[PDB]
Amino acid sequence: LSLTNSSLMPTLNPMIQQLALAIAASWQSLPLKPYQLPEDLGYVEGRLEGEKLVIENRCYQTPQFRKMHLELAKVGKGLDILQCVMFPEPLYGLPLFGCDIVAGPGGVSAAIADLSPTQSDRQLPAAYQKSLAELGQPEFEQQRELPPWGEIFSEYCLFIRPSNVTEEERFVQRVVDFLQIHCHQSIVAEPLSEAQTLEHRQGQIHYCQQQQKNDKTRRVLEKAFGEAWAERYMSQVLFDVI
Ligand SMILES: C=CC1=C(C)/C(=C/c2[nH]c(/C=C3N=C(/C=C4\NC(=O)C(C)=C4C=C)C(C)=C\3CCC(=O)O)c(CCC(=O)O)c2C)NC1=O
Repeated sequence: LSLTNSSLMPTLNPMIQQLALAIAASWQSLPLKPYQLPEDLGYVEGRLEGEKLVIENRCYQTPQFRKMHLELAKVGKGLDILQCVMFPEPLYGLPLFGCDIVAGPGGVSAAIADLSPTQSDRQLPAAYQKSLAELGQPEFEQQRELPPWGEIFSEYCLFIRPSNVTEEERFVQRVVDFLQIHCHQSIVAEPLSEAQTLEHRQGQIHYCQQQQKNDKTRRVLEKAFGEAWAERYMSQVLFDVI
């Protein structure tokens, strides 16, 4: 988690670097243990007929979070990516923290962050609704509309092209705020009933199945590794259906 031994970090877009540091800082004092990905994956690289894709995978778990996954990636010299999902243990009924950042030489093209629901009513728990409302509406100049599979995201989801450094920093601060809320709620959550645990598990499964519809990720993986590898990666490493 120190990221001090990351080979990608020094070379990534500055907003991605700050967000990776913020996520690692939020996690570093939790009761973590490593989470072994399929084939105990860590670093991976591949190329076919075009650019090389390199990915650093870090993955942890705690009693409240089944899987805490931070990926950093680069395609060639032209494209940097940060992905993070905290998959909740359904027993505690927490939402799914996620973010995705994509940047080119011209700057960040896409910045997405959310606390996504797992309840059948598609609502965040009441305490999250209350704390999120208290943050107020952030202003961003270049909003982007989610694709249809993005129905899984909450009404608090951010999806923008940052317009300037002020917006990059506002976005990172909102992600910090989401993580502060989420980590706090993880302390004040208890084991749920078996029926409720089941309901939350179903919400998480749905989230993973919808994330697998994102062809933006799939094409990048396929161009470097091919169709079969990408399908394994997306279904077994990124968005495993529990
Ligand atoms: C190896 C990993 C990985 C790759 C290759 C990847 C690529 C990637 N994700 C993107 C978009 C996106 N990414 C997401 C969201 C997410 N995506 C997620 O993995 C998570 C957890 C969320 C949300 C919490 C959304 C909503 C888009 C826009 C999709 C679209 O425009 O169709 C884009 C398009 C950027 C743009 O339109 O400006 C690329 C190239 N993202 C990655 O994470």
